[PDB]
This record gives sequence, C-alpha cells and structure tokens, in this order.
Amino acid sequence: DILRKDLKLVHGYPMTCAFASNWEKIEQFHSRPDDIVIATYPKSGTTWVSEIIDMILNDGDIEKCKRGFITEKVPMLEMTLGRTSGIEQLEKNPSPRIVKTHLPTDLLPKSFWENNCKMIYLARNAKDVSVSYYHFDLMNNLQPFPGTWEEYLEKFLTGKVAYGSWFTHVKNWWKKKEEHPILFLYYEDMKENPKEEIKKIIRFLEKNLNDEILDRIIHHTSFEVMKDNPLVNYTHLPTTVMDHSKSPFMRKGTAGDWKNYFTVAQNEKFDAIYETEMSKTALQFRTEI
Ligand SMILES: Nc1ncnc2c1ncn2[C@@H]1O[C@H](COP(=O)(O)O)[C@@H](OP(=O)(O)O)[C@H]1O
Ligand SMILES: Oc1ccc(/C=C/c2cc(O)cc(O)c2)cc1
Repeated sequence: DILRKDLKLVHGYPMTCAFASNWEKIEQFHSRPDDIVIATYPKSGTTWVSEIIDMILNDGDIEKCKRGFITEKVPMLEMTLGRTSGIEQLEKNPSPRIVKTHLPTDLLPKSFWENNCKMIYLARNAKDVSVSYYHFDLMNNLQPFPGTWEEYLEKFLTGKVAYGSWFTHVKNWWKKKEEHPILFLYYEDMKENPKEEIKKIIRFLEKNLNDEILDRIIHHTSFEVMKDNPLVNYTHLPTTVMDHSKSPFMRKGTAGDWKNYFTVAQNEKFDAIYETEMSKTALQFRTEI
C-alpha cells in the first residue's frame, strides 16, 4: 500500500510516498506565534536538537522530558500514515509547540512566516548526510529500497531522494537568514562543542539556564545516552514502519563516519559536484572534527 513505494512529486520535490497525499492539509496548517520550528535536511540531527530544545523549554527537567515519546513531544509536521498524523498531534500540543520538519523553505506552510515563528535550521555535511540517509532507507520501510551504496550515492547527488537536493535545501534556507528569525547551526559544531552550541540556542529562545542545568542537558542529549533512551531512539515505531535490525535509527552519531563508506573514486567525484554547487556560497561545512 504505502510501504516501499516510489517517491511522488509535491510541488516539484520528490517526497516519501506516504507523506505526499492530501498535501493541502500541510499547506493550510495553522501555526501559533510561539511555535518553534526545527528544520533540517533529512538525517542532519533533527531528533538530537529536538530533545535539546525540549530540555531547554522545560528548564532542564528530565522527568518533564519523559512525558511522552519523541513523536508526541516534537511531531513531524509533514508526517501522515491509520500513527496519528504530525498535524493532528501538533493540534493536541500545548504552546510553545516544537515542530520538526524537513521541508524546503518553499514548501513550508506560509503561516509560519506570517506568524514570525522562530526557527532553528540545522545543517550537516553532505557526505555524512548521504551515508546516514542511505542507511535510513534500509530500515525505514516507507522509503524506496535504496539499492547498493553506489547506486544510492548517485541518486543523492542528483537530488532524486525524498525532499530533493541537499544542495538546494541548504542554500535556500541560508538565503532566508537575513529576512526571518532563524538560527543557523551545524551538526559538526554541536558534536565538537555542545556546551557553546546549546548556549546559542538558549539565548535565541531568550532563556536563562545555569551551568548545572547546562551540563545535565549536555549529558542527557549525548549520543551515548540518547541511543539507549527508548523515548527518543525510534524503537517505539511499529516494526513494519522501521525495522531497526536493518540499521538502527541511532546508528553512529559521528562526524566523519562517511569515510568508512566512500571509496576514494566516489570521494573525488563527490568533491567535484560539491565544488560546482557550493563554491559561490559562503557556507564552509566540516566533514570531520
Ligand atoms: N544525541 C545525538 N548526538 C549525535 N548525533 C545524533 C544524536 N541523536 C541522533 N543523532 C544522529 O542524527 C542522525 C539522524 O538525524 P535525524 O533525527 O535528522 O533523522 C543520525 O546520524 P547517523 O545515521 O550518522 O548515526 C543519528 O544517529
Ligand atoms: O510514525 C512515524 C513518525 C515519523 C516517521 C519519519 C519518517 C521520515 C521520512 C522521511 O522521508 C525522512 C525522514 O527523515 C523521516 C515515520 C513514521
């Protein structure tokens, strides 16, 4: 029915088959002014930063952060599956709501701009993203079968994956920085110095948290702890939807993991495409820490 189906176009972007229907519901979504959007290209650290922000908004209270599974606390806007949809769950949530999305800026519901909602756009280097997303498709049965790693990389590089080109996603979101309240963050900076990155989020949300709380947030949101937290590690989803025996959702949590899968030849070809796409932009991603 929806499982292992081909991607469908939605306003020019390839999309997970299940999510591509009744798209008008997404377009008409009603945001609230104090909604906080977490936006990322797939596999860029959405779940990671979702749990960070939840801790922040709950003043570092761990028991509060345990009130529900991640899909209820921080729903994915565009998700639909008979699981309650992301929008239905968002309609049930108290303000300030945290909203996760992978949508290109052009597909984000216009209400979010009209309400001046704050947004955190997190970006991750395209090499680790390709590898994370490949493995994700092995386990996430809503996605097309990715094929071999070599076939998948070619599709990733041409933007023939759900949510389209990493290049376009990152560059278009970056253009929206000057005109809207958006915090731009990088997965590699968060891995390298979570204290300083988390501090950037706390100031952006106009919050005031002491250093004891800050350390507890850092500890509670580290890969080692989150991987074994059943409220955030996606083991709560039906086996039919995500089969973690093919790849766990909390897979490696490393910057540089891409090196383990890219051949030198693949690397040189990637780099050439990357240069063509990205040389004119003032973004400098790190591929290792
Ligand atoms: N606490 C944490 N620290 C670092 N990376 C984390 C994390 N929690 C999740 N991730 C990583 O974020 C990626 C998934 O992102 P998203 O939530 O946007 O789908 C995965 O990368 P890997 O597949 O490289 O391990 C996942 O392991
Ligand atoms: O109940 C569910 C809750 C969430 C999900 C997430 C799906 C998903 C789909 C994508 O194309 C990209 C992605 O990064 C995640 C699926 C089922």
